[PDB]
Amino acid sequence: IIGGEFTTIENQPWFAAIYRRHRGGSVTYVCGGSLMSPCWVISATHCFIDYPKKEDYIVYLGRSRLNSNTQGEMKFEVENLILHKDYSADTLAHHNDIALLKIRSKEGRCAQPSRTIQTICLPSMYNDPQFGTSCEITGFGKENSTDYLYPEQLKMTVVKLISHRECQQPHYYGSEVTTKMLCAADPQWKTDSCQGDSGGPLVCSLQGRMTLTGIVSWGRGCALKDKPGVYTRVSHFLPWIRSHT
Ligand SMILES: N=C(N)c1ccc2cc([C@@H]3C[C@H]3c3ccccc3)ccc2c1
Repeated sequence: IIGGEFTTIENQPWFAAIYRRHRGGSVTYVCGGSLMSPCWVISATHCFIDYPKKEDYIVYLGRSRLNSNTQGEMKFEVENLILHKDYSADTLAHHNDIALLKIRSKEGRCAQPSRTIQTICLPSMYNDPQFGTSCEITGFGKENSTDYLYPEQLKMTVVKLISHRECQQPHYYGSEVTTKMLCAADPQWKTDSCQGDSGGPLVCSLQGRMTLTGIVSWGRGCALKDKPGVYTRVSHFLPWIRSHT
C-alpha cells in the first residue's frame, strides 16, 4: 500500500496472509486473501498459477506483522487449491482472476472465529456499489514502487470506485478492462495498492453491511495518474463460488 496508515489485524479480522515454502526452508510472502467461511479463503489465481502445488503454501489468520507471531494468530496449510479454469493473462489485464483455498490446521480443523479472526460477507447478484463510493484495501505490499522489501507492519488505505465507462477512456485502460472488473483509485493519485497486495480484499460498505466487493488484481504501476487499481468483481462469480465450495 502506497501512502495510507499502518494498522493491526483487529482492524482487518478476515485478512489472510499467504506465504510459500521454498526448497531449502526459506519462506517468503506471496499475496493476501480473505476469509469466506471457516474452511475457505478466496484470493487471486495469478498469485498461484506458476506454482500450483498446494503443499508449498502457508496461510495465516490474525497476523499483524510480516515476521512476528502476533498473539492470537492461527497457522494453516492448504487442503484444496481451486483455480479458475478460464483464467488468462494479457499484457496488463488478468481474466477470471479468482481462486479458492480450503484451509486445514495440522489437527485437520478449519478456522476458529475470534476477536482477531472473522469472515467477510460476499456481495449479492446485480447489486454493486455506485461509482464514487469509498472502500478500503489492506495488505503487506510495497510502500513505494522502488522498494524491494515489503513493510514489516500491515497497512490499509481508502480509495474510490470508478465507473466502467470512465475506466475505458483512452488515457485510462480502454477496452483492456471489461465488465467483469472494477476500477478504484485516489483522485489525487497519492495512495493505492501495489505489488504484494494482490489477492487482498476491497471491502465496501453497502446498504449497511461490509461486503467483499473486489479482489486486488492488476494495475499499471502504483499510484500513477489516470491508472486506477483494477479488481475482480466478485458479484459476477457468485455461481462459480457456490459450486466450488
Ligand atoms: N495500481 C495498483 N493498484 C496495482 C494493483 C495490483 C498490482 C499487482 C502487481 C504485481 C506483480 C503483478 C504480477 C503480474 C504477473 C504475475 C505476478 C505478479 C503489480 C502492480 C499492481 C498495481
